[PDB]
Amino acid sequence: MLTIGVIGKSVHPYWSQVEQGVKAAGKALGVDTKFFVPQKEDINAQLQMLESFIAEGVNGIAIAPSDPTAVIPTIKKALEMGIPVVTLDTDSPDSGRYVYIGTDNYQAGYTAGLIMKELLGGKGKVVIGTGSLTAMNSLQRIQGFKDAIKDSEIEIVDILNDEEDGARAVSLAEAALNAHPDLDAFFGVYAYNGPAQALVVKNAGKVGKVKIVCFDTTPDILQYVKEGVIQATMGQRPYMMGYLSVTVLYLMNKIGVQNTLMMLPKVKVDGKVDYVIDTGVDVVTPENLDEYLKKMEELGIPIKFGSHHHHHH
Ligand SMILES: OC[C@H]1O[C@@H](O)[C@H](O)[C@@H](O)[C@@H]1O
Repeated sequence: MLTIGVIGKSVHPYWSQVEQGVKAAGKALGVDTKFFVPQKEDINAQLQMLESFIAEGVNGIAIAPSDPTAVIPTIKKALEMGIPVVTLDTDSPDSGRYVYIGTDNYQAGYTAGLIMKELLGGKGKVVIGTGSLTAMNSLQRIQGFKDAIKDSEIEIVDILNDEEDGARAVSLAEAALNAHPDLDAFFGVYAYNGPAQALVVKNAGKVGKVKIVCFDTTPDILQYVKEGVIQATMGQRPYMMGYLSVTVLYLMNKIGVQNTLMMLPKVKVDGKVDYVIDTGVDVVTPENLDEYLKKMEELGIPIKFGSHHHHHH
């Protein structure tokens, strides 16, 4: 059979959720799969694995580039070798990759900022925590958030980059609350940030006093949402990113690139035709959590939190 390789950005449970989609699609379509993440943000590790996949003669590659520019030459080389390439989770739109499969990161951040604006009444101080200052998804989320709060009196008083290191996400957030005792809110951009901010807020006895709006729906985040430490999180569909990345690359092998692209959503921004699978976003709050868990279970998306139903056939 064919082999399809997938490269993500860090060891976080988020990437395990992606990997479970990769595995599921591998079984469903009968294709071997390979998955790699470095421990934290590490463009050279990604680049090295990319080169390995090409040298192994894989039939397709999906990559979540920590730096959109740095990966362009190696993606070009894969394409020259006849290896189709797609991105997932975060993009490199000038690379030659055929499809981006992931969240509308700009719109998700914009939604987060509208939520923050309402939560704070259009006023107060926010600290941002993120794990990249180069990955487009982070840049887009932060820009969306800023654009959405622009008209209000809200001020961003720090943007802190942990480079996808959870210990560092914790220490930076802790330092921020100590530096800013009048902090009104944290915004968490990557999966590490919400729960790190939640831990710090809870440790400081500021639950509900310092609001948290964040990203993702890993079990640690969901538990803080349940407890009311996190008021809202922008849930992605990592399982679907992994699953549909394998599916697209599989099709590009079986029916070809052109035929596959004709099946997908086509977009055209600034006159440039491109192909994008929006895996969607779910705003998750304490008030809609049970409904969220219901939604994911019925969508067939595994969530290792809360109750589960089994139908006996
Ligand atoms: O930090 C863990 C992960 O957080 C997610 O929110 C992002 O989409 C990923 O790009 C990142 O690697």
